[PDB]
Order: sequence, then C-alpha cells, then structure tokens
Amino acid sequence: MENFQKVEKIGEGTYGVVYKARNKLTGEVVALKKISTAIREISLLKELNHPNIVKLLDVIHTENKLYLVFEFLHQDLKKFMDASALTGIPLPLIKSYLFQLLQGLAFCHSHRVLHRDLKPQNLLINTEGAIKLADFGPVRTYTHEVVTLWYRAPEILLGCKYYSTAVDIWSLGCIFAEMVTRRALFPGDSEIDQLFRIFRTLGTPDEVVWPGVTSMPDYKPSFPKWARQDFSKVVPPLDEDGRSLLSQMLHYDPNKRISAKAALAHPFFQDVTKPVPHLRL
Ligand SMILES: COc1ccc(F)cc1-c1ccnc2[nH]c(C3=CCN([C@H]4CC[C@H](CC(=O)O)CC4)CC3)cc12
Repeated sequence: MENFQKVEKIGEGTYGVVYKARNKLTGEVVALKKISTAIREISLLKELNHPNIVKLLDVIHTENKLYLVFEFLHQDLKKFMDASALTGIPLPLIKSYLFQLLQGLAFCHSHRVLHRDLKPQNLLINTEGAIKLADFGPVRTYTHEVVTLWYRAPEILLGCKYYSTAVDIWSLGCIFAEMVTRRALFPGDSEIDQLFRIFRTLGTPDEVVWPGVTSMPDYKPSFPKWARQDFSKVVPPLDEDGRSLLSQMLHYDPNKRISAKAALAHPFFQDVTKPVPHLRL
C-alpha cells in the first residue's frame, strides 16, 4: 500500500470506498477499492480478462483490510446519461454499448461468472468508444442510492437463491431501456415496490408465462394481478428490432430469457458500428 498515493474519492458501496490513486513505482493511475474463500473468489476475477471488463490489476491483503486495484476509467454510464438527458444518446452509440456489454457478459457467463449487480454506475466508458463492466458482485457513511434495486431480476426479488446468468441479461435489458428512453424502466424504492413496478408493466407473472413462479420462496398468491401493458408504450421510439431484443431480455422465465451469446446474433446488431462518444472530462 505504501506504493500508492490517493488523489481523490470516486465512489462508495455498502462495504467499501473507492479512490483514484497513483502507483508510485510504475506511474499508473488506478482505482483503488478499500474493504480465505473471498481471497480465492477474487483471485479468479484476476484471470477474467476481456476488453469489456475493467481489469483487476491486483488484490492486496494488508492488516485486516482488502485492497482491489483496478485499471482507471474516467466516466461511468450514469454520469454520461445524466449529461445526455436533454439530447439523448444517439441510437448507434446505444447499440455499440449494448453489443460490447453483451460481449463482456458472453465471456463472463462462459467462465461461469455472474456479475449480479449490473447498473449504469458500474459501466465505465472511455474516449475510444469502449464500455466496460466494473465491480463484479459495512461503511457507516455509505449513502443509500435510489437506483439500488432498479435493475434486479424478478427471480432475485422472489427469493431464488440459486439464480443464473440470466439475472445479468435482465439488468442489461433495464439499462438498454433507460438509454433509449432517458428514464429508469422500473424505479422501485423497496423490494415490493420494485416487484410491483415490474408487474405493472410486464403483467403479474403466472404459471403460463413462468412455470414454477408460484412455488418461489417470496411468491404470494395475494399479489395484485396487473395486465401486461402493450410493449410499444414501454420504449418509444425504439424500432422493432430493438423492441424484440429487449422483450427477450425481459422474459420472466429465466430459461426463456435470451442468453448474451444468442443476443449478439439478433438482427438488431446487423448494422452495429463503434462510434466515438463526446466526453467532457
Ligand atoms: C463503478 O466503478 C468502480 C466500482 C468499484 C470499484 F472498486 C472500482 C470502480 C472503478 C474502476 C475503474 N475506474 C473507475 N472510475 C470510477 C469513477 C470515475 C469518475 N466517476 C464520476 C465522478 C464525478 C461524478 C460527478 C460529481 O460528483 O460531480 C460523476 C461520476 C465516479 C466513478 C470508478 C472506477
């Protein structure tokens, strides 16, 4: 740790604080997260190297603290969306970012690694048009964030403890809808409000669309029964290729939900390109 100099605080989580830091004996600018089974599960993340995954450079265990050293990126997608809120991110750039994240997930998922907590703030962007997955899934000062449950898959909210890679596809579908509309798809402020916001839009799930849903640990037969609203209302003015892909990413049944690998073949990406975003750093 004596090999690093703090420059500023760049973030916070339930169990850690993140700083922008400088490596004294290499000159590298990194992001440093300060926090036996964990030491091994995080050492496996060091081998999960892909152009669309923020590089985990090192793991340092020093005097009852764990430090994670990552490659530094200047902006996150949440800030870029907040900065593009009045104009909207151009469709070619939304498509490029979605494609790149599906490539990163196809990679993680093939190595049996789930992210579990995809949200705009852990999607980092650079000046080259790249987007990368960060912070693969207590400090008393951590401030509760409005967006915390907004991207949670319904199986997680329904108490499934052995959920699959499909939970990441759900979170990315929510992010895709948000880039298009400039508003959060399911802005829930509690587990039940999050569940009911999903139900209000996609219809209350039942055994027809999600076999086994009524046997989930937190499923209650007393949940109000909302009709599925027609999908053209959910992400206007996104085209039919985009709406079709999004509907597949938001299927209730995790087994019907499109995989990252199949999503890359979707006709929506036939004209995918890699535009350069305009970033003000
Ligand atoms: C999500 O990423 C992580 C999570 C855990 C972790 F351990 C490391 C990383 C991580 C890895 C690599 N590179 C990174 N870069 C960054 C940020 C760079 C600048 N962001 C800005 C500051 C200014 C704000 C506006 C204002 O406050 O005025 C608008 C947002 C914050 C986040 C975080 C981060």
